[PDB]
Amino acid sequence: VKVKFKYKGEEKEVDTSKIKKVWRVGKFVSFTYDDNGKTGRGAVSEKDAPKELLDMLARAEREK
Amino acid sequence: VKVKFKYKGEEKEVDTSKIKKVWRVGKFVSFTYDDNGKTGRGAVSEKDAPKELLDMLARAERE
DNA sequence: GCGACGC
DNA sequence: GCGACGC
DNA sequence: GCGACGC
DNA sequence: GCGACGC
Repeated sequence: VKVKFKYKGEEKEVDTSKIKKVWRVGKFVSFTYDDNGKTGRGAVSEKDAPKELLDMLARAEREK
Repeated sequence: VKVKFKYKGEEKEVDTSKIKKVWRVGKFVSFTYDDNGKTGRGAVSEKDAPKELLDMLARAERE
């Protein structure tokens, strides 16, 4: 599963398996990911978020 | 529990796990914290402080 | 003023 | 030693 | 504001 | 070391 979002006008795509941290900011889902070793930031609206990312977020909010 | 504060125009947030000294100034809670490598300073009105910070304050004052 | 980093 | 958080 | 790597 | 995702 890949998340597609544009960040800084450029469109990006990220495999959910590389997502490291996930959190909610209003109506969007914010996250960090492992981009070939280095860590990047990405975000996507909650409505456009793959279900797998939403599961990740729910899991993150429950453990704290 | 994180502490939200505004410092030098910037809204910031810090975990209480990283807050060190805490003291009261009139009606606000002042504190220092680990800002990886250096100690930062933050402050929030008591009315807006989370319980955990106020608890740390009570502890500091009782010492 | 109240309490307590970076110059 | 002195300037730079909420009220 | 909201939460938490790119200049 | 400070600050630049949707509404």
